[PDB]
Amino acid sequence: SASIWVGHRGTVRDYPDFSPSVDAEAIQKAIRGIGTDEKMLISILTERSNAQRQLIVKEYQAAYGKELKDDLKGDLSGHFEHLMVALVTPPAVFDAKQLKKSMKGAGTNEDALIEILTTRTSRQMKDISQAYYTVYKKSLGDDISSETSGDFRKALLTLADGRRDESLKVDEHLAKQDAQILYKAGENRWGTDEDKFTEILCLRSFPQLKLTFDEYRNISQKDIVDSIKGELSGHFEDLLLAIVNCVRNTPAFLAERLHRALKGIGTDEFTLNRIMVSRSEIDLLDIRTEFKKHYGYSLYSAIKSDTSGDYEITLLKICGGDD
Ligand SMILES: [Ca+2]
Ligand SMILES: [Ca+2]
Ligand SMILES: [Ca+2]
Ligand SMILES: [Ca+2]
Ligand SMILES: [Ca+2]
Repeated sequence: SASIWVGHRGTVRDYPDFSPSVDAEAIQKAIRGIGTDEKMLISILTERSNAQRQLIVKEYQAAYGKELKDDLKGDLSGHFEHLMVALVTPPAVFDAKQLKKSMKGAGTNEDALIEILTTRTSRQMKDISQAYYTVYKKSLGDDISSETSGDFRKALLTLADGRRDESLKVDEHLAKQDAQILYKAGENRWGTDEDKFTEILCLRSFPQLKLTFDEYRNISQKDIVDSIKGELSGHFEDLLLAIVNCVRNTPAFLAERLHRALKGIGTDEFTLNRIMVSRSEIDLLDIRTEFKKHYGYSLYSAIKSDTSGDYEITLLKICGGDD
């Protein structure tokens, strides 16, 4: 058992000298009474992996009959609070909540839905579905079904099932047939067979899709991206382009979401928090590399320019270093 939630390029790793008891006691002393030692909280939680944080949570419950997340919510405020609670939340539960949050109210955050459902693996998606049910007592699919529609809805429902092929094997025969199908379902006909785009881009493994995009280019003499932009529109178009970019370079896709979250008028702290926390033990190092390659400046400096206080320090600790 390797964590489906832990990858090879994260910025946060297991603290080797970890002691749950010592950490829980330190956290308790830090929030206990008037004031809060935010510095102590930062020092500990950003320097422990999520798995260790879960052990601290368990220990804190045992020793104080208190839920660590509730004490954090009672003492902390703002972005710093949200970030800190995010850090102590199990990964599948964090994603499930982010998903609920993106569908909550009169509006839907299509970009957040796209981001999460396209970057999570089938295994993580199965975990997220289970967590969603546990926390909401409703399936993710039911919620998606009700807050979206059209082709966008159908593609999100296919991804939420976590049925994408996980095999390591590829089928050149299959890649050619699929590339022919995509060609025939789009460019080669008036209108588009949207369902066929959804089926192939959502159920074939990433490796398989990379072959299919090569064959497609051969058949059509155009990139799959060109076809998608010409045949589709709206959120559906955005979702399929997201799938293509993730197949080719997931860290660059996420580097781009971070970039938009930090630029313009007003930082999108929720996108920032989500990406920083959820990819910290997976590929934040690669996201850093891509961000710098694409924008010319490191993620570390982007954080430093648009954020401040304890919130900034925590993000910088998660970030891990400059590039
Ligand atoms: Ca306090
Ligand atoms: Ca809504
Ligand atoms: Ca067409
Ligand atoms: Ca159609
Ligand atoms: Ca278009």
